[PDB]
Amino acid sequence: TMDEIFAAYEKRQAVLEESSNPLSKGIAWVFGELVPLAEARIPLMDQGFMHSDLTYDVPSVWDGRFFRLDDHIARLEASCAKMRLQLPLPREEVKQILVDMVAKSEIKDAFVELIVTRGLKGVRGHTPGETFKNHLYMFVQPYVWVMDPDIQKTGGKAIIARTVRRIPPGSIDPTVKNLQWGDLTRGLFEAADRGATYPFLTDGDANLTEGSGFNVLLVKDGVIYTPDRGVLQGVTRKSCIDVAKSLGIEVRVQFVPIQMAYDADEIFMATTAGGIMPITTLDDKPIQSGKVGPITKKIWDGYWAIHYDDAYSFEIQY
Amino acid sequence: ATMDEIFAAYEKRQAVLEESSNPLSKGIAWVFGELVPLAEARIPLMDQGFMHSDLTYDVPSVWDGRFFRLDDHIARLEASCAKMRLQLPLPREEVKQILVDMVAKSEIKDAFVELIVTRGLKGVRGHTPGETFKNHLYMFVQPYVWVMDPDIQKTGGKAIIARTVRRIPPGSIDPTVKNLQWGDLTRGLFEAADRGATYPFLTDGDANLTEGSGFNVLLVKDGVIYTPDRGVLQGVTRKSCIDVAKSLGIEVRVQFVPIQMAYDADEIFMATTAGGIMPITTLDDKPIQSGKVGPITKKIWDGYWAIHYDDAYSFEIQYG
Ligand SMILES: *Cc1c(COP(=O)(O)O)cnc(C)c1O
Ligand SMILES: *Cc1c(COP(=O)(O)O)cnc(C)c1O
Repeated sequence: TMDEIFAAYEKRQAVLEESSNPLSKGIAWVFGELVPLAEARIPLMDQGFMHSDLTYDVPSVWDGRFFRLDDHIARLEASCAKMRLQLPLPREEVKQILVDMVAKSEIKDAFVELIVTRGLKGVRGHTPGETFKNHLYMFVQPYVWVMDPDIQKTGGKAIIARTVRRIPPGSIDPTVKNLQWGDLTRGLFEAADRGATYPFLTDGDANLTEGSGFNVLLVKDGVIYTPDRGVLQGVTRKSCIDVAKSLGIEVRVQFVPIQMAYDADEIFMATTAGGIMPITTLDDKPIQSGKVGPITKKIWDGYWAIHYDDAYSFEIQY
Repeated sequence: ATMDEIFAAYEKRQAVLEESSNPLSKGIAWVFGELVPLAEARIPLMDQGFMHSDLTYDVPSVWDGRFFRLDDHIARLEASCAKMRLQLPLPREEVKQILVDMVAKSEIKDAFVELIVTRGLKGVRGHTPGETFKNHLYMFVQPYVWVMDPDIQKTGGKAIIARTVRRIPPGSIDPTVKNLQWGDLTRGLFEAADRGATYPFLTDGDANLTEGSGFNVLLVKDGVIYTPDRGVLQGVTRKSCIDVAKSLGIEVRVQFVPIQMAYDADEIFMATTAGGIMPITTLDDKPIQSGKVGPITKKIWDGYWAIHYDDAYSFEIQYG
């Protein structure tokens, strides 16, 4: 369970922390060249920095196993299509370069990110009939924890953000994974100001959405609820629905009034970085007993169980 | 002053620049204390200004070798940094000193200048709330950018009231904080291109006018200028319009502008540093009034480029 998975990770991290490979700290792919992540440089005029005109996606590899890589690359392709972007490399070649980068980095628990930007020329002065010269950036990095393992044992502190709302879909489509974190960064600052660690943003219409890079799932009377609109369709949320269906628990991706967060039995977040992240304190008050809930634990175990299932992952050779 | 005169003098200076041997005449950038040609300027990939676009920016201008309202732009950059808990990593006068030096080295007489202040290498997510960040500074000067080409400014451009996208509300991102998160604006540009236009006008989502893809919108109706107050960036060119209009006896109202006023307006013109005053003569595939640039637009156009040579609004750059 939690102790077993975390213990094995801390052993793997000890091996990585005393490695001599300079790429063990990170590796990046820029225009066909592999460089240490610290030595990664992009053009200043790239429209992915100029106007954040890009999409991105983050797969993960745990214990040397890429977790649901097909799903993330498929979502990256869908996001590119929605923003009139093209994946600059074939999907299978992108997969192969990712395994090669991870293999050279020797990292077994890694944070992997792919970024597809508009290029050096913007959309303002664009002659119709031409397409854009989109750019591709990729890098591998040690596994990032939105919630540390020790905190996952006891649950974290969350607030319902009052000073900031989620960017509506009519402005930016949340189903397109974007790096425009204006509202999310504001939510993080508010959470820090209010003695918490995780912000939950409202839909602006008294509905729940998501937080600073994670989906929110409520548990109430044996049924799981998660917001449908205004949110990114997370892969970890997709894994939660898969695990729950195998456990006989049904998840309802529907409109969630914000009051349900205060009346819920359990609350937990989901993202590729932290994984399953239970929340035990809401608005400086414990959820129920102040401890991680039962349904949260079953989903936690199932999520990390399918990390070793060949149907959801494949092994990397070092 | 005179539209033909100003454009003629500009194109003459541009002819000198286009056949120059200086490799920096195409652009020069300041990255971590180093001066480099604009084309080969590189930033760290892990910079949180690229990772999560957690930054601010601002654009001063240099016309005919004169920095235009640099103090106003630098003050707005500091105010934007303060609002999102950022600090200008260098003293205000040193930032001014390098900017004049960069323009002088580039030999560019009509320049687009941009300053970018990013969060740094460490993000805000996993950061101890008690420590401060080592913010980064990037700046570069580039040949003057035209959101509207001079030939088109004589006759005006085509604008649409965006139907597929709304402006990001202030409750999500404060528009007074000049940001590069152009999700809605890029969507507006795509819609304008799809609808046979060049400039999108975005609504606030509440049947009110706001702004466009990097420019303020100003309507003139029955001799009075109207411009949206909330949901927009307080542009320096818009502030210059208010100064010029006040000097011309024209009344400007920074108030809430219902979208209906754009269809009932006598003249429409946009404002941004990258281009100056940009009249709009066709809105939603329909002529505005006479199909030509209006009188009030021309009076404001002349006054805007007039104060570009006024010592109260500008200062001269000593070249080599
Ligand atoms: C990608 C993303 C998610 C979902 O993360 P998965 O690991 O894909 O479940 C949630 N919120 C934001 C802002 C995201 O960008
Ligand atoms: C830069 C910008 C403007 C124009 O500001 P000036 O100081 O007038 O150039 C207007 N709206 C937005 C959104 C901008 O980014």
